[PDB]
Amino acid sequence: GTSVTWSETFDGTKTDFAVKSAPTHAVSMSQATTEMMLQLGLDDKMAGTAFKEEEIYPPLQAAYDKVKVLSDKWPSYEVFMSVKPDFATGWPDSFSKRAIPADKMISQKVNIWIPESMLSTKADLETNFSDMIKLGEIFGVKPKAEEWVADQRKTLAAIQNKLKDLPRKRVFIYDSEDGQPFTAFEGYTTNILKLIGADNVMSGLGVDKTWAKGSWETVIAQNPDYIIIADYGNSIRNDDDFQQKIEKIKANPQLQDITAVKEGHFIRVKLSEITPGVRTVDALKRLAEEIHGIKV
Ligand code: NA
Ligand code: NA
Repeated sequence: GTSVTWSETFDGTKTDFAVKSAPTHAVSMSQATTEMMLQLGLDDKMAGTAFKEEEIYPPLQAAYDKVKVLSDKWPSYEVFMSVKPDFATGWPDSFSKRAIPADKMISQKVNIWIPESMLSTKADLETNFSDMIKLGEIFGVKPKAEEWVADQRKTLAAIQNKLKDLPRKRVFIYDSEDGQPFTAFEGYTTNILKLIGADNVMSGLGVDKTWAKGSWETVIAQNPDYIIIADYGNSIRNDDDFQQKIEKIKANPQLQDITAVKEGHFIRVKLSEITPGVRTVDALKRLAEEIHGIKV
């Protein structure tokens, strides 16, 4: 009988939103929110998706195939409006002037919701769980979301039980480089890796950002045990991007005495696995096995 309510702020303008029934023409502007919605079984309520970045999480591919793709990137306002949307979600940039400004959508009575896990450097795995619950509440499927969170917690506990009394490891996340490495500092990626005893060496350095350029000097000083490398390839059956980045690191004389480099501790991830979405605990299972040598 009560409304599900929330607020968002765009360009200093705060808007209050409410729904009393599930949206029926929802548009997802980002792959991460697309996966969140598909995980909750919401394809029938979806009028469109946008900006696919990598292969859809395989359990969700068949549901993904049921939803109209509006654009390979972000759709124009006209294409967006053409599906009569009533709800939109995505990363914050989806609602900026680089895409479709939120105020234009709000003019047309579209409700906009953004996962809290995507809003600040405070975000952690619990924030992602809460976001899934909230998304569930908005769409009248709270029990489905609670069932998913419950399963994630059970699996996470199984991983952590295997890790009890194993030494923690220091890690460096290598997204890419352009002279300097681009890496993760604070927020979601750092916080979820801490759950499996993997401590981001770029965290705790006073840089309040999710991602930014770092200095190799800093990485060398921190001497990580493992280097986790984001693979930006098309197929999971192809780790060419991963291997090229390994070779780029190996070929850099400045990095040759870093522990991870000497020991060949290179670990492959997709960005979708270490940023908010539905893949986190599944990815943490694999990473825990690779970093700590356990089987869970
Ligand atoms: Na509110
Ligand atoms: Na990023």
